[PDB]
Amino acid sequence: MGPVWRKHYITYRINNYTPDMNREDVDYAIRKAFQVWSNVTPLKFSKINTGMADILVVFARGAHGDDHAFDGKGGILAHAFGPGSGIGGDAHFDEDEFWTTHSGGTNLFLTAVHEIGHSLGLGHSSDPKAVMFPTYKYVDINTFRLSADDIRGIQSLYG
Ligand SMILES: NC(=O)[C@H](CCC(=O)O)NC(=O)[C@H](CCC(=O)O)NC(=O)CCc1cc(-c2ccc(-c3cccc(Cl)c3)cc2)no1
Ligand SMILES: [Ca+2]
Ligand SMILES: [Ca+2]
Ligand SMILES: [Ca+2]
Ligand SMILES: [Zn+2]
Ligand SMILES: [Zn+2]
Repeated sequence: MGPVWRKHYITYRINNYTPDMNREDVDYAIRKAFQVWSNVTPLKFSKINTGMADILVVFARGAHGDDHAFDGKGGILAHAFGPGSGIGGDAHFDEDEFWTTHSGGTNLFLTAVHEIGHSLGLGHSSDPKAVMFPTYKYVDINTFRLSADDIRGIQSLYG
């Protein structure tokens, strides 16, 4: 078992907003992505605008201040740090992607589900059905379900 948050109340903050989407659509996608994980664990997530936010959500491009530089449009879509203080837990999204509420460009919701999985301590899954599989693929939000493997993984960390 890798690092996990040692509390069940976890805050997040949206540092900045991609211009690709309306602001309310970014809020909604991120909120719904957290809800995917709280639906199957004892964890609760609250959005705050300053202060001690555990998970900082950031949109940035190329070299952006950590050791995980982005690569322009395509390739790496986002990355996130596992539980820990400071940069720990933070989720970074490559602004060179075109973020969407839908199937065009890169769907922010699904990518956020994957990245939050990392922010909570999950590694990649070798199961192609799992949201933690390494490669992105689109599916409608209304049809999306965590896989049994994703649920096994997150419940092994938090119950
Ligand atoms: N196919 C690709 O490789 C794409 C885009 C290609 C491009 O335009 O160059 N890039 C990415 O995928 C990069 C790859 C980084 C690397 O090269 O290793 N991945 C990263 O950046 C990881 C981020 C990521 C992965 C996912 C994901 C979404 C849905 C499912 C899902 C599971 C089951 C059923 C269904 Cl329908 C969907 C699984 C994973 N969201 O954000
Ligand atoms: Ca943090
Ligand atoms: Ca990229
Ligand atoms: Ca963009
Ligand atoms: Zn980063
Ligand atoms: Zn990943």
